[PDB]
Amino acid sequence: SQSLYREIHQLISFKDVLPDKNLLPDWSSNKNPCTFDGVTCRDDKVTSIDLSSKPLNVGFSAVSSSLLSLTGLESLFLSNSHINGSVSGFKCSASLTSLDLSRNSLSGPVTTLTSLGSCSGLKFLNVSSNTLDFPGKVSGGLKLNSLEVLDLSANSISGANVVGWVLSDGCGELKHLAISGNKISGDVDVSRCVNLEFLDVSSNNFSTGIPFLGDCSALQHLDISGNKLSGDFSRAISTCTELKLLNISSNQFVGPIPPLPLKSLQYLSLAENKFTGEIPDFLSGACDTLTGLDLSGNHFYGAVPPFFGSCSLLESLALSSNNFSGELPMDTLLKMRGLKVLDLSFNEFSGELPESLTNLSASLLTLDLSSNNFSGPILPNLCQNPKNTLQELYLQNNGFTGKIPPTLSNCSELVSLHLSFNYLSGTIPSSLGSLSKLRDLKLWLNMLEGEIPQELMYVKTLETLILDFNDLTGEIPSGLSNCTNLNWISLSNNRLTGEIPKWIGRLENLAILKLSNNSFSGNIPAELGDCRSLIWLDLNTNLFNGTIPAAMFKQSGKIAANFIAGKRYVYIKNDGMKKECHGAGNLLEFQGIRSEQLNRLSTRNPCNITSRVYEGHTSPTFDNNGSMMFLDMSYNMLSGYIPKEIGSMPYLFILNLGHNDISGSIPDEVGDLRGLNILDLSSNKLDGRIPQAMSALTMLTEIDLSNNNLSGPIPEMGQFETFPPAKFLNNPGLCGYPLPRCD
Ligand SMILES: *[C@@H]1O[C@H](CO)[C@@H](O[C@@H]2O[C@H](CO)[C@@H](O[C@@H]3O[C@H](CO)[C@@H](O)[C@H](O[C@H]4O[C@H](CO)[C@@H](O)[C@H](O)[C@@H]4O)[C@@H]3O)[C@H](O)[C@H]2NC(C)=O)[C@H](O)[C@H]1NC(C)=O
Ligand SMILES: *[C@@H]1O[C@H](CO)[C@@H](O[C@@H]2O[C@H](CO)[C@@H](O[C@@H]3O[C@H](CO)[C@@H](O)[C@H](O[C@H]4O[C@H](CO)[C@@H](O)[C@H](O)[C@@H]4O)[C@@H]3O)[C@H](O)[C@H]2NC(C)=O)[C@H](O)[C@H]1NC(C)=O
Ligand SMILES: *[C@@H]1O[C@H](CO)[C@@H](O[C@@H]2O[C@H](CO)[C@@H](O[C@@H]3O[C@H](CO)[C@@H](O)[C@H](O[C@H]4O[C@H](CO)[C@@H](O)[C@H](O)[C@@H]4O)[C@@H]3O)[C@H](O)[C@H]2NC(C)=O)[C@H](O)[C@H]1NC(C)=O
Ligand SMILES: CC(C)[C@H](C)[C@@H](O)[C@H](O)[C@@H](C)[C@H]1CC[C@H]2[C@@H]3COC(=O)[C@H]4C[C@H](O)[C@H](O)C[C@]4(C)[C@H]3CC[C@]12C
Ligand SMILES: *[C@@H]1O[C@H](CO)[C@@H](O)[C@H](O)[C@H]1NC(C)=O
Ligand SMILES: *[C@@H]1O[C@H](CO)[C@@H](O)[C@H](O)[C@H]1NC(C)=O
Ligand SMILES: *[C@@H]1O[C@H](CO)[C@@H](O)[C@H](O)[C@H]1NC(C)=O
Ligand SMILES: *[C@@H]1O[C@H](CO)[C@@H](O)[C@H](O)[C@H]1NC(C)=O
Repeated sequence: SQSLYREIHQLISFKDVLPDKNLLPDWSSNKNPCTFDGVTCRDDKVTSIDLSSKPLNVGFSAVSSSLLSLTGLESLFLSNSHINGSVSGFKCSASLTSLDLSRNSLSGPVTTLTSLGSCSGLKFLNVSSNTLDFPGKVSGGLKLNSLEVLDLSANSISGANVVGWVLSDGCGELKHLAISGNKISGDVDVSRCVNLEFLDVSSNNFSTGIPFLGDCSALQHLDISGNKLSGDFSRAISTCTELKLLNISSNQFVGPIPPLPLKSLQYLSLAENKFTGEIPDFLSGACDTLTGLDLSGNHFYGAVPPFFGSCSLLESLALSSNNFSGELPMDTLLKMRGLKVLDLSFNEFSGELPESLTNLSASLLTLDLSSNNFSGPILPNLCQNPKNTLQELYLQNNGFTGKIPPTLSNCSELVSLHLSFNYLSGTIPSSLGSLSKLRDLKLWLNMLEGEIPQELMYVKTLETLILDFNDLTGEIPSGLSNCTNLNWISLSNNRLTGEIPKWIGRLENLAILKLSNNSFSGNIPAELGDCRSLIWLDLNTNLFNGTIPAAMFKQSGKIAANFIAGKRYVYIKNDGMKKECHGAGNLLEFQGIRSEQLNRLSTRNPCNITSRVYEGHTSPTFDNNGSMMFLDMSYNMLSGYIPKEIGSMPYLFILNLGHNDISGSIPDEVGDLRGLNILDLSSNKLDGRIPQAMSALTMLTEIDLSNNNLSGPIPEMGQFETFPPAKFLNNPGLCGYPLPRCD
């Protein structure tokens, strides 16, 4: 057959235009393509090709001429294959059914896809996650009316009535339409698409009309979430009898929960809206089929109605961030056999934990009661039932008292324990080290005393250890060296003593290290510069002495921070008003806690919290090849001179070496820190002239060189003219504006 001779030559030609050789090493001439990797054959004839997740790095023109023209080819999967360029006219095999070009660098107007109409048998098309757009006026049509499945999601499409453009030539055969994650706005009319089952217009710019669904005869999945929609969606979906999933979350809908089609409903999300009232009784109509419910981020109140006990298929119930009050409805919750996730966080649920809660320790994967008015002791009988399935236990930001039950070790599947922000006293039970799967241990802001258990070394999966603001004494356990997956360690505000161990450098995943307000002594380890992930170091208010090692900045430029991202935090800026407040600012973990309860720190901290709070999710300014972003060693007994290597950290935002015994002169390399915002070298024995090179710093919003032996003229260029005289005071030999003219 000529087609067989043609098949092999086209495949090999495609291999040869690949910039990277050896990418398809088993592809070779004078061999049967059915033996090639990525190829699928039926009766010794290629029917499908899959080169997904291979960095092909070639233009679409290569694909179209070599691959899409192959006789008998039924499907082609090139997802995440690093293909760029634009789609354009080409001869397409009439047998081609599915084409996946998702997650690539395809560019140009979305009108380029119309040329795929040369594929007569095309039915499935995935061009999601590319850079396709819609320049200027929207006119004409996509003109692919034979498609059953189309995914234009996560592109750069921006325009009004782009959906109408897609459906202009007809949607009679269309079963699945996803256009999510764009900037499309205007009207959505799928009433002519009588076989439509899946519709996702989420994360767009729709601010006016709700999609018109017509008879809505075949619709099962409807996602309009992540828009600016308001109005009466109830009436719009009222005719949809086959509806299974309804996601209207993150919109501007108001009022009480309206009527919904419940008979086939599996998933329902009303989350992140302006809905009010209490959970109506009529929702019991979904209890036969309802798998998941999310009412979070609204103004709902009252108590969880009793009818929920009839929903035995409900796997997930999220009522977080509302005004639900009363005690824990253990009556209804025990009637739900299939519930694996309970989230009542950020509510006003009050009272002590009922003893029947222990029954859900063998059922629930996630129990989140964080930020509530719960009081009394933590149930010691928690996880009494054998084979406990509990993974996440969030009890933070409550009125819990007493001791941490050592019995919590009986929950062996626990990956996250958050007991922070409570009135818990006693010590940390050493049995917690017996948790082989534990990743996050957060107990901060409690009255916990004693020492940090040495037995924690038996947790090789440990990632975050947050013990801030307790009465913890003793030294850092030598066994923590065995936890190599540690990224976030914060032991600040305790009475901890000893030194930073030399094995600290052996933690290659360590990103944040905060030891402030302790009695830590000794010298700063040179092995701190063996940490490849460290971007945040806060050692302020300790007994550290000796000279700053130059080697600690050795990884500068090599730093890689990845796993640290995505974690919720508060950063409380230091108000320079009060002398009792130390450090540049307080970085603290803040998952599942209200900023409104930050006043609980008032008794434990001298700093004023008023208008100095920054809240977000950890977001490094780089991925690989970065540097330390934060460095604070202020209020210590550090001596010697600042090493010139200090200026090797271009991503450093803040540098506070204030209140030390550091001598010498400010190195000229400080002027190479081009990302620097704050620079506090005040209250030291620094002498000499301020290096003119510091005039190159364009990002400084704050500086303090006061209380030093600095002399000579202040640099006249740069940002020095911006800063007030107060920042240079108590420097006898220092002159020039903002100070008086030199003599
Ligand atoms: C068009 O292409 C896009 C891009 O691929 C595609 O979106 C992606 O769909 C896949 C599913 O095929 C998603 O991947 C899943 O992610 C969830 C978590 O959200 C995982 O739990 C899933 O794991 C399953 O699959 C794995 C192997 O694939 C198994 O190892 C595992 O045990 C589970 O069985 C699954 O990986 C992905 O998140 C999205 N988004 C992306 C990739 O950006 C879209 O679906 C395509 N359109 C159509 C109509 O198919
Ligand atoms: C019900 O609907 C809600 C709301 O839509 C939904 O929660 C959302 O899930 C989506 C996942 O599909 C989230 O989308 C991502 O969010 C992250 C976090 O910020 C972003 O970084 C992501 O950005 C990428 O994707 C964009 C395209 O969407 C790209 O333009 C961008 O460059 C990135 O590649 C992405 O937006 C979304 O954040 C949440 N929203 C909320 C409020 O939780 C929920 O999953 C739905 N539930 C069901 C069962 O369908
Ligand atoms: C390092 O950690 C130690 C130990 O936590 C810490 O010492 C604490 O400092 C706070 C900050 O002031 C002290 O809090 C005080 O406690 C007394 C009770 O003895 C309160 O009466 C005080 O209340 C004042 O503030 C209230 C509102 O904020 C007012 O209503 C009231 O009238 C007072 O003005 C005050 O809060 C705490 O007592 C000490 N504890 C100990 C054991 O020393 C230290 O500050 C930390 N160091 C650094 C640099 O952070
Ligand atoms: C990488 C993470 C651990 C880190 C928290 C990161 O997520 C977060 O964005 C950090 C970089 C933020 C949190 C607080 C921010 C600072 C907030 O408070 C600071 O005083 C302001 C003051 C001034 O505005 C400076 O221009 C920025 C500056 C100095 C910000 C520098 C960057 C931050 C320090
Ligand atoms: C496609 O990617 C290659 C590889 O970098 C590049 O040389 C080429 O210019 C790109 N084409 C377009 C149209 O951007
Ligand atoms: C959303 O739509 C409005 C109205 O057409 C428009 O003014 C606005 O620019 C759009 N937003 C984006 C991000 O394109
Ligand atoms: C939340 O509910 C409680 C219950 O009594 C009520 O006192 C409080 O005012 C409610 N919150 C708001 C903002 O109305
Ligand atoms: C630092 O303090 C320790 C005692 O805590 C002392 O032995 C050591 O000599 C000091 N370092 C310097 C450089 O003086």
